[PDB]
Amino acid sequence: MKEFYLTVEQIGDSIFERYIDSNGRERTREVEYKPSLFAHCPESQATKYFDIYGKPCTRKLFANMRDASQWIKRMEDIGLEALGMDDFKLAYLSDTYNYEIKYDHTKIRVANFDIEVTSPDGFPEPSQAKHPIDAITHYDSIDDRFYVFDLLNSPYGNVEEWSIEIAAKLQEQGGDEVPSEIIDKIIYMPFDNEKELLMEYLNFWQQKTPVILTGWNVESFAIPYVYNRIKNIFGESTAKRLSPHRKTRVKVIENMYGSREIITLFGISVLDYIDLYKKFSFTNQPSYSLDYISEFELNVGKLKYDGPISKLRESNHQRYISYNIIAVYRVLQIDAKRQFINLSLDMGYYAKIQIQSVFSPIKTWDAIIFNSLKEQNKVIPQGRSHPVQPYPGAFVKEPIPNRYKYVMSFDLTSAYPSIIRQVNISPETIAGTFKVAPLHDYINAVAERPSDVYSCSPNGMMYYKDRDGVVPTEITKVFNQRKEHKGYMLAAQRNGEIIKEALHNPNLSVDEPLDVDYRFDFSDEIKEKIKKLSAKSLNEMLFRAQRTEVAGMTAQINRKALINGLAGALGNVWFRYYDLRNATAITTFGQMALQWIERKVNEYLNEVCGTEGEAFVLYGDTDSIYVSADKIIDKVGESKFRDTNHWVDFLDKFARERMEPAIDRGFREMCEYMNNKQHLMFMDREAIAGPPLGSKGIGGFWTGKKRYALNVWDMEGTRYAEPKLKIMGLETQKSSTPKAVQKALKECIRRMLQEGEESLQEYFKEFEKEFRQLNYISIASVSSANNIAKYDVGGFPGPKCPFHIRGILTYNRAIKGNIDAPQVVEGEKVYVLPLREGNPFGDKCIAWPSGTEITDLIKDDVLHWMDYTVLLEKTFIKPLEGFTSAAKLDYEKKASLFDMF
DNA sequence: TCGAGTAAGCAGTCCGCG
DNA sequence: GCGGACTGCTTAC
Ligand SMILES: O=c1ccn([C@H]2C[C@H](O)[C@@H](COP(=O)(O)CP(=O)(O)OP(=O)(O)O)O2)c(=O)[nH]1
Ligand SMILES: [Mg+2]
Ligand SMILES: [Mg+2]
Ligand SMILES: [Mg+2]
Ligand SMILES: [Mg+2]
Ligand SMILES: [Mg+2]
Repeated sequence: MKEFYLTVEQIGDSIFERYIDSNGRERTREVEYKPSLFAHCPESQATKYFDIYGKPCTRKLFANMRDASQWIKRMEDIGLEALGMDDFKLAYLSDTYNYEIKYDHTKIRVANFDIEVTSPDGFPEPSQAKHPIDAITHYDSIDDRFYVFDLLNSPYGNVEEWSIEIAAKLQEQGGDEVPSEIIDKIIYMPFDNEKELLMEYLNFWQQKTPVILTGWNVESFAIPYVYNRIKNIFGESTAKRLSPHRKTRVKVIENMYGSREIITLFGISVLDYIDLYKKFSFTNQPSYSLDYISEFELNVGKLKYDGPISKLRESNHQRYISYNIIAVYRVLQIDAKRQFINLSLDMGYYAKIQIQSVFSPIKTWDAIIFNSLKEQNKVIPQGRSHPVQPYPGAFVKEPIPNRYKYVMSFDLTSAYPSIIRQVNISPETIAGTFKVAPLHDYINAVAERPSDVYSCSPNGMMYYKDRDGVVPTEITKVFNQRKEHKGYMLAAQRNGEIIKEALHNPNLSVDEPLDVDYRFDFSDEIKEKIKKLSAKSLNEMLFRAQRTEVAGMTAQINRKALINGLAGALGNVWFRYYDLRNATAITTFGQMALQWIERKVNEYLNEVCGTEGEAFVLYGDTDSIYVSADKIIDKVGESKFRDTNHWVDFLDKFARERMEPAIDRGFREMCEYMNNKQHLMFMDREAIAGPPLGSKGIGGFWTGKKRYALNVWDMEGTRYAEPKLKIMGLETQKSSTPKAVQKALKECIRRMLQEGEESLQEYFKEFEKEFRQLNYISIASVSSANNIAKYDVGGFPGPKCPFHIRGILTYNRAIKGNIDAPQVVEGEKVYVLPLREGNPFGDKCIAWPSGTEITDLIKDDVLHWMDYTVLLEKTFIKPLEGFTSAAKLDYEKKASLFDMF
């Protein structure tokens, strides 16, 4: 096989690299890498190296990496640009792996671990590590085994060995229900003291050194805990055995208000799964505890135990160890579904970076562009300092608040990367400027044509047309990867709907799910077999289709996030290619494009309908338009349609055959107007929305910008078995809204859009009557909690104290002097409840850590003093009032002259 | 919340508004 | 009571 790196580090004048060799074996080497950097030279000086602008450069070969760094400093002292890749390990990878890396994941050691630490005096601080580590479960991907290190003797209790037989048993048998598929994969090691446990763990770590290290909060908790505990017990040199090069650094992570410490293990790539999840999942969760996330992702029940975790080991060591094992497996189960590790490896190897650098689009793109330029013997510019400056972004159209019955939407494929490619926006393609007219003049095509030579953006910028910039070239490559994976995702989605249809009429038989590839549209043969399958088999197929869809989503959305990150990176001062001319060229062209196509679609629809000056486009945001199709529907008349699917087909056909050619003609004219390199403004039909045929549903509504709901029947080629609500921005979509309230508001919306006013009034009346029975957690608001100290004046709210911070302070007084009570963590999330006047807590609300039951110290007092009235008005009624007045509807029945009967 | 960007919505505090 | 100035939080894109 072709070789590939595992990890790379610079340590002084040496590169330390772990890698897989041509025979598929892991090796390590130390290389005295001689880096090169560059300086501009005279024209007369013969060279093959040129900066991105075509100015000649001489290569400076250094005796070592420290000489190279020192040279960069002196060039600053002199006042001269020092060109080239200043991160030497990135240049090393480029030289050493001068080809597209093809990696084999089966050779990469991926370690997933979790530790347990009993603590009677509060949260065990990883920087202190004053309490014994009493359990470690460490899954190794190469062995496919869970290694369990169990501490039997501790100052906090001596315990008996853990029993695998009881672990496997049902909870209804007094067992722990450790999943049977991992039982044979557990290698259990009890220890009589902590020192033996830790020395054996380090010997194990030496034999099976992680390349990729993950788990849940491993970077902020487990890794610093283990390191500092070992350091405390044995000293530094032993703790540094966690690094294969025996080098570690304490790293300070600084935020807006405060800072924390982590431990960098040189030669390991730590990818904390909580952080992978936050970056790649595109959710915002009320809580990030593993139980919460696991439940959300897998629909697995919460790990039940009695008492606090701090007394769990001594009261039920059996369950304690089982739950530590299950904790490790849950992260693996999430990964099987989300595939964020696979993603990270793909992106990391593509860019040629340390895999942990995937968290940084700036680092990722710097590497990609460096490698691309290096191939043409071009030399990257030095990074420079820039003051942060605000700059303009997208246009969002102000919608008229209303119900909207029939709606069709259109959206530009990868808007910003497409603009980059079309305009040829790049650091080295800047050709000059032209005199700018007001944006509205370009939108209405009355402004003077910017250029007859160069490709233009309405911000005043001009770009070369003879050759693609490096930014268009490289953004294109990742876009095509994105496009491929989106294809698989959509095919999996469409296949899902086929399965859902067949489920309505399943066969009464015993059989098996079909062996198929859900990334491709089902053949007719497959479709026929599907109609003859059982519910059991169909549901299993649905699950597999949906997993395939998720695999596709992960791959596509995060490649889109990567290319969109490059457009944003041009407006970040730390990016090597920061330039506000280029960032604003993108965003200003986007504004023009949207408003241009708005005018074109309006002009076209007025023409087909025979009207004049009427607004068909009701809304748009960044790169989308929402088109009212009432008039298109009315032109044939609702009476002509057999069923809902009939008018959906008609609208689908009208968009593809009439509107999209008009849209394409409109954008081609704009392309020529701007003299752009390549026409790439492609505005695919997204949604077809309206009420069920013959119903009293309203179809959709807007309340304002970025706030709307639609009853969708078809989403870019996916025809739904059951209509799907597309709700954007409304309270049903905010993590701050109580769970039960999200659900109730969504049903209210479903009824509005599908069934009409009376149905909505029926549901509201019922919800208002029963809601006080709802579980307190389901009706608690959620908020992030920053700057708790700032608003704390002697345990009481200071001036301008936010409502949720007020709640935390109320909580803090109520649990004061309890080092056992759960503490609210600065920067994390809390549940929030209003409290009735005259409550014993002495304030109008209380807050407690999100994802958890409130401590039994105060629970039933909270339940007794909950202000359901305020809770209802604030979270449910006020938002519902917003929805209904926008939609010109009433949630409560108005009195009629009929009432006199 | 270490980690590409801007636009913009709503909750809440403080305080004017004769 | 509402709304503007403001902070805080969250979402759409
Ligand atoms: O996090 C973001 C989201 C969007 N955009 C900018 C850049 C985006 O290009 C633009 C529009 O965003 P969408 O329409 O939502 C996604 P796109 O158009 O890229 O790709 P498809 O529509 O799925 O094909 O807004 C960003 O700069 N950052
Ligand atoms: Mg645990
Ligand atoms: Mg788009
Ligand atoms: Mg699309
Ligand atoms: Mg069937
Ligand atoms: Mg969009």
